[PDB]
Amino acid sequence: MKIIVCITGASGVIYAKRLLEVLKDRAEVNLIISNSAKKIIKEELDIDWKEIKKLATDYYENDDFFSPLASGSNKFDAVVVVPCSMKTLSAIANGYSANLIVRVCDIALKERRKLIIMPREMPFNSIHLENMLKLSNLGAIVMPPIPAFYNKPKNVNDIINFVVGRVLDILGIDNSLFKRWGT
Amino acid sequence: MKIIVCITGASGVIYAKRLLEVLKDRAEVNLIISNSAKKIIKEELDIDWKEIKKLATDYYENDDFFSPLASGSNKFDAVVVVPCSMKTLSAIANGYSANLIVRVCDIALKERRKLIIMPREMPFNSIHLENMLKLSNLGAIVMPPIPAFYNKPKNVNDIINFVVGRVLDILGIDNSLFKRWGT
Amino acid sequence: MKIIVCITGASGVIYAKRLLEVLKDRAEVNLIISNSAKKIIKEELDIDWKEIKKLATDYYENDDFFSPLASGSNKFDAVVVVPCSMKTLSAIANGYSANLIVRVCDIALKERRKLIIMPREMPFNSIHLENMLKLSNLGAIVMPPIPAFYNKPKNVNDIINFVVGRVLDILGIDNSLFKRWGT
Amino acid sequence: MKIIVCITGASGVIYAKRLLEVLKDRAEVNLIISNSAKKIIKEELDIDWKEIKKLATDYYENDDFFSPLASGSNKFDAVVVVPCSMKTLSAIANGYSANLIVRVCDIALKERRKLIIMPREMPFNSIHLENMLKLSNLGAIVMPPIPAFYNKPKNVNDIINFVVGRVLDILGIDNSLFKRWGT
Amino acid sequence: MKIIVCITGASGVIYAKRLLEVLKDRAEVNLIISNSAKKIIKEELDIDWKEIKKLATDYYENDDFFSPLASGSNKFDAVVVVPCSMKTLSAIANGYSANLIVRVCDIALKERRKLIIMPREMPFNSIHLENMLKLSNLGAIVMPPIPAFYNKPKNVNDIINFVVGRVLDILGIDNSLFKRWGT
Amino acid sequence: MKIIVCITGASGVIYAKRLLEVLKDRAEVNLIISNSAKKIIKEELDIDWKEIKKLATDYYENDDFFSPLASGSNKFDAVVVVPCSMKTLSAIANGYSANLIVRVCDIALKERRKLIIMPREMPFNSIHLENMLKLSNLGAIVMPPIPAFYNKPKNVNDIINFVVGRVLDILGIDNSLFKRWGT
Amino acid sequence: MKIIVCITGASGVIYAKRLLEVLKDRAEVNLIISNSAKKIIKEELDIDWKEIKKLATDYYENDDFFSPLASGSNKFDAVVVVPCSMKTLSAIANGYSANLIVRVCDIALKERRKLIIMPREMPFNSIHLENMLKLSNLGAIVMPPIPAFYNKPKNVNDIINFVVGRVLDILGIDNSLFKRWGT
Amino acid sequence: MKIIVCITGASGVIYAKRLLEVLKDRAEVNLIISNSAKKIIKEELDIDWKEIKKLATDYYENDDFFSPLASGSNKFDAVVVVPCSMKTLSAIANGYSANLIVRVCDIALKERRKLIIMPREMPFNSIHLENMLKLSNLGAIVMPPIPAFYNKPKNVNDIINFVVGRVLDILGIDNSLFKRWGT
Amino acid sequence: MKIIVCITGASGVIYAKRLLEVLKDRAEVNLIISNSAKKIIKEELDIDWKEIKKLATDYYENDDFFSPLASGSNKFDAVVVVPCSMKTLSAIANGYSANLIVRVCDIALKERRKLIIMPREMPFNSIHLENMLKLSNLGAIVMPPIPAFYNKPKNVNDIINFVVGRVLDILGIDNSLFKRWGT
Ligand SMILES: Cc1cc2nc3c(=O)[nH]c(=O)nc-3n(C[C@H](O)[C@H](O)[C@H](O)COP(=O)(O)O)c2cc1C
Ligand SMILES: Cc1cc2nc3c(=O)[nH]c(=O)nc-3n(C[C@H](O)[C@H](O)[C@H](O)COP(=O)(O)O)c2cc1C
Ligand SMILES: Cc1cc2nc3c(=O)[nH]c(=O)nc-3n(C[C@H](O)[C@H](O)[C@H](O)COP(=O)(O)O)c2cc1C
Ligand SMILES: Cc1cc2nc3c(=O)[nH]c(=O)nc-3n(C[C@H](O)[C@H](O)[C@H](O)COP(=O)(O)O)c2cc1C
Ligand SMILES: Cc1cc2nc3c(=O)[nH]c(=O)nc-3n(C[C@H](O)[C@H](O)[C@H](O)COP(=O)(O)O)c2cc1C
Ligand SMILES: Cc1cc2nc3c(=O)[nH]c(=O)nc-3n(C[C@H](O)[C@H](O)[C@H](O)COP(=O)(O)O)c2cc1C
Ligand SMILES: Cc1cc2nc3c(=O)[nH]c(=O)nc-3n(C[C@H](O)[C@H](O)[C@H](O)COP(=O)(O)O)c2cc1C
Ligand SMILES: Cc1cc2nc3c(=O)[nH]c(=O)nc-3n(C[C@H](O)[C@H](O)[C@H](O)COP(=O)(O)O)c2cc1C
Ligand SMILES: Cc1cc2nc3c(=O)[nH]c(=O)nc-3n(C[C@H](O)[C@H](O)[C@H](O)COP(=O)(O)O)c2cc1C
Repeated sequence: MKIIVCITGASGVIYAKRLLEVLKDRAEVNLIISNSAKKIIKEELDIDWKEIKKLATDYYENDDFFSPLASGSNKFDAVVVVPCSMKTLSAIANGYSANLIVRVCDIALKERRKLIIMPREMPFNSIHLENMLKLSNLGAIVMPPIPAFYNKPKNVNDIINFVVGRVLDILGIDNSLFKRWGT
Repeated sequence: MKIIVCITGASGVIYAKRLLEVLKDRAEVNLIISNSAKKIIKEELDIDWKEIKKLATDYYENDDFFSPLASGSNKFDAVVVVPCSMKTLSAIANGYSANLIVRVCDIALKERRKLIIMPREMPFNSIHLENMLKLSNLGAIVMPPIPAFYNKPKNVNDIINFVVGRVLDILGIDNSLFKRWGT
Repeated sequence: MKIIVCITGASGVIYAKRLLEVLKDRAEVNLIISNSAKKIIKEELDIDWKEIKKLATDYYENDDFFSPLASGSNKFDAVVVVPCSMKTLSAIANGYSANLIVRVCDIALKERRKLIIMPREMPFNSIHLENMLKLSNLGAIVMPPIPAFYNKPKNVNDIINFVVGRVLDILGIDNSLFKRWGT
Repeated sequence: MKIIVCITGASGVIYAKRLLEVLKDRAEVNLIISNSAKKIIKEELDIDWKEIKKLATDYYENDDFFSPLASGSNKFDAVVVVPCSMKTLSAIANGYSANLIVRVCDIALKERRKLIIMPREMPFNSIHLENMLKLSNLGAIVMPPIPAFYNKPKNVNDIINFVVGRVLDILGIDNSLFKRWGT
Repeated sequence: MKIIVCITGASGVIYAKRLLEVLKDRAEVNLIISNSAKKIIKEELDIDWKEIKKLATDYYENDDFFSPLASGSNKFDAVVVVPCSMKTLSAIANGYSANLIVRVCDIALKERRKLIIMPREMPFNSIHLENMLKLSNLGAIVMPPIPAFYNKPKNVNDIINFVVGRVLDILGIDNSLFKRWGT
Repeated sequence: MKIIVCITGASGVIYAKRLLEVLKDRAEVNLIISNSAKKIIKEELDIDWKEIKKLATDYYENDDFFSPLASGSNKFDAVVVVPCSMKTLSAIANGYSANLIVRVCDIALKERRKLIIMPREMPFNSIHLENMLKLSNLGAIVMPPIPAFYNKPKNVNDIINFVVGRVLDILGIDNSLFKRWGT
Repeated sequence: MKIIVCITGASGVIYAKRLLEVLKDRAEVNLIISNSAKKIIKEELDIDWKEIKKLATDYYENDDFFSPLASGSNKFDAVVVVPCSMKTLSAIANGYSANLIVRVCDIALKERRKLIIMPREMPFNSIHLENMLKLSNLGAIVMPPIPAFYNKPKNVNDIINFVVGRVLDILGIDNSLFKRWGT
Repeated sequence: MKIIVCITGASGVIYAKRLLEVLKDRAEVNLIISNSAKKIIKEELDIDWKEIKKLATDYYENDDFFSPLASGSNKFDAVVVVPCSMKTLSAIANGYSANLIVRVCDIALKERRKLIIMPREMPFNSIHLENMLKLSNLGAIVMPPIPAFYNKPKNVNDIINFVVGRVLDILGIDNSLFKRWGT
Repeated sequence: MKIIVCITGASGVIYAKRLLEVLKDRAEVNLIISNSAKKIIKEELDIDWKEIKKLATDYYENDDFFSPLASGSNKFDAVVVVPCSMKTLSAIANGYSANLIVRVCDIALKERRKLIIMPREMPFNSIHLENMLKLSNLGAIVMPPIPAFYNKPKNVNDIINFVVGRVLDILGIDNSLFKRWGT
């Protein structure tokens, strides 16, 4: 399974870090990190962004349009935008593929490949909601990171693993990352 | 400030508990708890629902339409639906005021009083998103509990206090519940 | 009163200069100037852009996302985009917060803070008009600089002071910058 | 070139006066002045409205439906509504041809003749914007008088000549009324 | 508090009379009465319309566009159209400010001032309902005079005072004009 | 059968004259003639408008809102607007009942009585077509006078009788005014 | 000027006959006649359809897709569908180019050439009106044959010449076929 | 894999010929050729249409509704309409299953089977674009034959093989028909 | 004839090269090449981008907003975006004039000058199709490079000359670049 993981400049890049490590030995992972996300990884995770780069089977710069990912002639199974900034949510919904992340999302939509986006914002305004609705109407899986608590998390890590486990659920990847509802 | 806190049957009732206690001595709080939320409080917080009832200046049953809240002739400043189930999100968006919670939301909209809803679901489908968009277009503040991490939470409690602090921000209530972006 | 003044690359930056000086001692003013507007200030006002920078209580670069303004956790009262380019009008209407100006407009909309935009173009096409209509429908005050003449302006300065006085009117700031209709 | 100039009751009738005199010897000009505009000409230009009447090759009263203009069987090249009141903008957008001005605009639309409207209002509300969008979508040129300043106006007259020069530009009439962008 | 009371030609002008007298010493009231409403006041209240004129701090004729109210440069707090004819409901919804009443409603919408309309008709058709929906979507308070009976009215006067008390409620004016729901 | 015949200022008032005389002894006919139609009757039929007035069982001035027709409490079976000007088509579609004709059309729609309109214009623009579509969607019978020729008309009179016969067909009135398709 | 005249199966083919003869020596006319129109020409004009065929510079069968007209690579100035059946109005509006007539209309729309349609039906339903509105919105000239009477027609021929003269007006062809409004 | 290949009357039937031969020994292919496409195969490929018929595992006439394909009770995996005429694009988008091709497309949509359409036209008008948008919104893969050149085609054959290879890509059929982007 | 040729980063820049050379001595050509297109010219045409620069009467950098083209006060006859990337298609449709190419397209739309766009993508998704539909609805000529084969191309060059000949057709430029349908 070939999964494109796209990190954009919004709070909660810890979700992307955890997803990348639970995917390490279970899927071919291509990684793209926007310039804004590089600064957020540094600020929120107190590690340099290149530390995230090594958890993927391949990495491409967000401005490297000569990447093989930038064409529908090349194939992949799924895209995960985690977290998804409001800027990138807008670009995906309107087709403004000015970087590699939005280009591979636009490719996923035209080639009918699975597209998961995790918009992180609070509150949402009507522009965010309409951009999400449009993409959901086109078959994208709109999945803002909204933890539940029926698994009774004991720490931050339990919350992160719930969100990531649900992402793997949507990807069709079996996991036991969280205590499910039936316990 | 008179605030109506409405707890519906969705995961994350811990947000409602924390909001009620930080509001205890700062606002007149009226509380409504749906039957489904009573079971979720018991399951997720391992306390009986009547323990939540005592944190409010007033309580009304979700089926008590003779409550003073059930009429626009009586006044309040804000409604907070936390967490907001998809069922109640649907009812508010379509005006199906079959219980007291949806009735006071419908009152808030016709009387132009502040309405905050916190829909808790993951992923969202297009029905959820359109119901949220409609309500946001009418002036409701659509605020799913989506924690950020730039405050670097050290525990579950730091995550809950971020979400609740943002709710107080929207209510216009000064608080220091979380480390803000400028630190 | 904390007002964010955003200057974008469209003709009529003299409006922004006049607004900044009548606001100098009456409000806490944060200023953002886009790169395009820096060139227009130089071309139309024959002064370097840093001369405008000093009229504000604070300045932030349009690419400084680490500015405190870039988060809803921090507070302000109003945003004024003067003048508003068609590019920035598009970005605000579609949520493409790729710079600090659009990000604080998007924040204003989600946090329900006052947003004033002054699109400067002639003629308008249907894309401009639909972008303005959408934002007006969301509660933004869409205010292209369209001077009136019932005050009988004697010079360019009287025209600029009419437009700026109307902006202060919308902000709720008492002023006598122009001869009102009742004279 | 036969141009219908329609003056309605909104501020800025000086634009109509200047347009009429630069058109004097370059086009066959038919003029209509609404009753409200007659009062505004008097108040803003301190001249009687009949002084404007003499600058046209023909004049018709706004209630003279027996005018030849009131039928599509008769021909013209363009209509200019300057300035355009919000009332007349509404009437044109909804087809309420209760006077000669709106009737010749409705004729222009059905006969596919050029229609220019210059709505003068500040701010615009959503009703104005939707009425303009509808007309722009039908091929009308929606042109609120929004002066630019890259020509560095030295006086009110330079501002008026910029707006009027742009109107002549849209009409296809060569002019040197303003210093263009390339200088 | 400066309130514009606008009486249009629909049945139920008794509501406007009662509102004007309960507002007499509690707000600065400007009054406009349409020609049709003058005849309805005479027919339904068996008093000459000038008897209503004296209950206001100021009066303006519906055709007096030189009134200070006819410009956004002048300020007011709220407009109440009571009762609102279907003709005037249409004009407000479509922006056809052909008289002073609709002009001050259009001003209220562009200046974001409170607008209350009380359309009186039975039944409503789809044109009425869409005109009301549009205005409600723009933030107007659409308030047809629909008395309730939980206050157990003993006479016509109790019904009129309920409707008027609710109008004062929306205006933010404290009153005891009716027995509220909580009794 | 009580039929309201409304003549508005558009070409083809001969249709209204012929309809009124074929209805003379077969239905109770109430007649309203707009001021514009009075001039068109004079110009196109070379007879004074009062000659048309005598063919009806009752006549009311277009500004006589005290007419019994102006209330839904009074009853009628059908309204025929023949011919229908574009101005009146607009007013009916938008609910702008500023005269008795549009008021009785609006009454017909709310009371669910039969409404026939015969818009006379050529070509139609998109505003006309949308106004007709809206009214047709509400159940009005939109019937521009478009003669057919399968009856092989020998003179103008045969064309007028075809159009009028079709109107009687829609009214449910048996007639032999034209040679039907089956001959 | 190269004009495509398309006759479809609706009443009023006399309009097409008259248009073809007034165009004989003033434009290059290509003619297409549908099978249904061939029967209507015979029934309504009591002449064989081949009599109409000779009035054109070229004729093509409605099923001859190898005609040069059937490609946008070949050029023409205008299409006139007279009369336009409801079936063909539907096909044009929905793009169902199953014959040569609809194909050249679809070509006219993609190549931005003038398209005139004359739908003949009475009354219209909402399907007709929406099909006309869509085409008018795309720039087609929607022109049902609706004669006026201000020219005071003395016979059927005067009515036919009014309609045809208006068609030539829209085509930009000078004519004196009817007494215009200014007489 | 059972694939229905449908050839309609538009230029570029060479794409259908090439697709049929690369599919010969890799899938069960059912073929339908419209009458118009039979003429285009003859004109553009200078071979009789029956030469194309032999490349399929089964053939059915476009009017043979007794074909097993004409019912959803029978199964297939994918439909490819190559090339897709504007007429057939319209019929599919509107559900006008008047032949076997459109019927199996309508079946594919109701049974949720893969539907690929390749509309061939240049330019497109708004009717084409809306018909494509509607079908794309329903899950059809809208794929006009638009060759790329990053594979550096050396001849017409390289262009045809790129388009066909992309079709096989969408079908999930591995192929090396073109030099992919990563070379 | 002044034509703006805009090359954006999509496959098929050979179309732009061929169009520029057939336009060399027949029109005043202004050229803009985006940074992405510069790389694609190098990769697909194996020539440096400056080789394309010399075929135009003028060249401007895509970031040179001080170019005379960047203002509506300066005039041109037509814009051709060939090829049009999905990113630039999005920007034009939404008005995001962040570079000179989109700015001159936005100018073309407001000044009602001819705009031709040639989006190159396969397949299209619903975002592409809606962006094209919107622009086509505004009067842009949406012309993806979709070659036909009725001219029986013998080589790649014949395909390129068909597409370019059709572009000249839309521009109103006589050419014999391809064998037309009538041969
Ligand atoms: C510390 C920080 C946190 C941010 N958090 C968010 C966020 O949570 N949601 C959001 O939409 N934007 C957020 N932003 C702003 C975005 O980073 C900004 O819009 C940026 O342009 C996104 O670009 P990208 O999608 O290419 O990463 C944040 C910015 C900073 C500096
Ligand atoms: C343990 C549990 C957790 C649930 N969590 C959610 C949830 O997170 N979001 C949601 O929409 N519904 C959730 N539901 C289902 C809702 O409770 C259900 O739709 C209910 O009818 C809501 O009614 P109420 O809004 O009146 O409380 C949950 C149900 C259970 C038993
Ligand atoms: C001298 C000059 C004047 C301009 N005037 C306008 C204008 O009046 N309206 C507009 O929409 N764009 C105008 N532009 C183009 C914008 O500056 C351009 O779209 C830019 O990208 C806007 O970016 P910004 O909003 O970040 O400032 C002008 C450009 C120049 C060089
Ligand atoms: C002094 C004065 C200035 C006005 N200015 C405007 C204006 O700038 N914009 C506007 O929409 N209406 C304005 N109005 C109100 C309009 O004149 C009013 O709506 C009138 O009915 C327009 O009618 P008309 O379009 O037939 O001229 C103004 C009125 C007055 C008395
Ligand atoms: C006695 C009487 C009662 C009326 N009642 C109503 C009414 O209740 N609702 C309504 O929409 N129109 C009613 N009308 C008709 C309106 O007065 C008419 O449409 C008028 O043009 C409204 O104009 P205005 O809004 O400027 O007052 C009534 C008319 C009369 C004579
Ligand atoms: C001689 C003459 C003929 C007219 N013919 C038409 C017409 O055929 N269609 C139309 O919409 N307006 C026509 N008009 C204009 C209308 O009369 C005008 O819009 C008027 O305001 C209609 O008002 P009413 O509907 O109250 O009669 C004509 C005007 C004149 C003077
Ligand atoms: C005598 C006769 C008259 C007709 N008149 C009309 C008409 O006036 N309007 C219409 O829409 N259809 C009319 N029809 C039906 C159309 O001819 C029918 O829908 C036909 O399929 C149109 O096909 P065409 O557009 O290819 O000519 C008439 C049919 C007949 C036999
Ligand atoms: C030589 C020729 C080429 C054609 N090319 C096209 C084309 O490229 N696109 C199109 O929409 N129609 C084209 N047509 C017209 C269609 O064949 C026509 O609309 C036909 O009815 C389609 O029917 P079908 O889809 O059942 O094959 C062409 C016609 C001919 C004769
Ligand atoms: C080799 C190559 C080929 C590309 N082909 C296309 C294409 O055919 N269609 C498309 O939409 N984008 C294509 N792209 C991606 C665009 O270049 C990218 O979205 C870019 O940002 C467009 O920017 P521009 O419009 O300013 O040139 C291609 C990229 C590369 C590297």
